[PDB]
Amino acid sequence: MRIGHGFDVHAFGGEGPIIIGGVRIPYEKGLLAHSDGDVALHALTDALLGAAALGDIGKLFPDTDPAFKGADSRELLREAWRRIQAKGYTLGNVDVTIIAQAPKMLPHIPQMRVFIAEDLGCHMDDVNVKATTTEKLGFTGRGEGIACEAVALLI
Amino acid sequence: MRIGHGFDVHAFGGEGPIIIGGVRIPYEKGLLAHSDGDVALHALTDALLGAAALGDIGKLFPDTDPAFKGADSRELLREAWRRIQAKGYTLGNVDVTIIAQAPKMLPHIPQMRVFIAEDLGCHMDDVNVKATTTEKLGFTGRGEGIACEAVALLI
Amino acid sequence: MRIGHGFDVHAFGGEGPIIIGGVRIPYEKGLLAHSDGDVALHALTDALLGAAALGDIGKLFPDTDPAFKGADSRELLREAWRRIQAKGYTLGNVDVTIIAQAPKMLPHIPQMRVFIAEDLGCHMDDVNVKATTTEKLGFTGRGEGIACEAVALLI
Ligand SMILES: [Zn+2]
Ligand SMILES: [Zn+2]
Ligand SMILES: [Zn+2]
Repeated sequence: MRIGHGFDVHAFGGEGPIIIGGVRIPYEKGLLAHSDGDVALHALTDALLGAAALGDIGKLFPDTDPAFKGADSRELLREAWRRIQAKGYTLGNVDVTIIAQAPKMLPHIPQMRVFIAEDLGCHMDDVNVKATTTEKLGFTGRGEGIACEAVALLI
Repeated sequence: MRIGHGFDVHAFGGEGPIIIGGVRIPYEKGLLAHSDGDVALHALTDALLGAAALGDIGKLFPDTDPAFKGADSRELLREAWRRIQAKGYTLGNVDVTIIAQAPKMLPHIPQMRVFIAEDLGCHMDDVNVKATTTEKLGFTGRGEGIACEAVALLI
Repeated sequence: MRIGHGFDVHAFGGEGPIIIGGVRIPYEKGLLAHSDGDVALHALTDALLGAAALGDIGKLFPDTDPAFKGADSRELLREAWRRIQAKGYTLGNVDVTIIAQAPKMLPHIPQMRVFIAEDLGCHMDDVNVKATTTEKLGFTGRGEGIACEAVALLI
């Protein structure tokens, strides 16, 4: 069994909605990024790559490479997962923590769990996503961006 | 074995002391929250709920529900744990990281470990709590609030 | 199997280079600290101590103790590891996440993995280090300091 950890942040910018955990969540502003800026999945991705000792998403899919511009993060999640399984690993379970003052993630978590579980080909019970606020404190507290953390256990 | 991760932040406000890890720590200002605002235990709670795939504390005990106003977080910790065990899980071990510029957590960690170990009905050796500063950097660095992180492994 | 988590931050100050993961990385400014201020290794250290239920680096090697002034963090990593093994633990694997806007950590990760793997006496495949930016957001985003997170699994 191997443990992995990921972390990611993206600044707000442009018009909404945002894409978090694969779900299109309506919001005033959107998120600035080379890909779709899905903070939730980038963190999950790194956590998986991390546990598999495959590095990180920024080594696998560079900002530099314009092929990744506008990239659907689920697409990136599946590839990393493809490569992870190839190295011989299987999913133990994953946990994700979105840190944002707004929008409300809560109602969207189930659909997120559906997308992720599909993408990893695991049962939803092996996928958990949760959310928290920094109580107005911080760049997140000030609504300047959204951060996310994730842990994974591969077998 | 399942892995979980939690994270929480609370802003300073009012008069002290604060309650971190169940311990009443003397401080100038206190912590703003719907419950007792015990950052340490909320993070631990989510980490456990997370590993058990039971969501998060904000789904289990809403800000909205006035029954939780002033709630003793150990009380919330025990319930989540009750439900977690009901799902068939047992404690592997937990690790908590308090991130605060002040007050000094260090002297209080043992008592915190005593409360948590009791609450989870595990041996203290399965419970670890530590502390760190952001070296004046950040909302925590500026003494605007206290954040905490936690990881848990259920069996 | 036990899980551990660590976290650390250090402010920029003085002239560079910085020392992250044991590697001397060239940078304009350096990092302020009592030891060499190697954020990466302090976080890794706490993660290991954490999983072993041995507390944290600030309890083991105090700021107060002037013997630790200028301390090479690898030296601290090895001791904590010494004590950790003495308690009967062996390395499962570790994952580290450096959070910095600059300098570029990426090219240095391999050497970091070499130092850490040596220090823990494990194969490099059991050691993973990755890096991320807060996209200009935060004290890290503003280039005020560098933070790092880490998870470890002991057996
Ligand atoms: Zn990202
Ligand atoms: Zn809280
Ligand atoms: Zn440090």
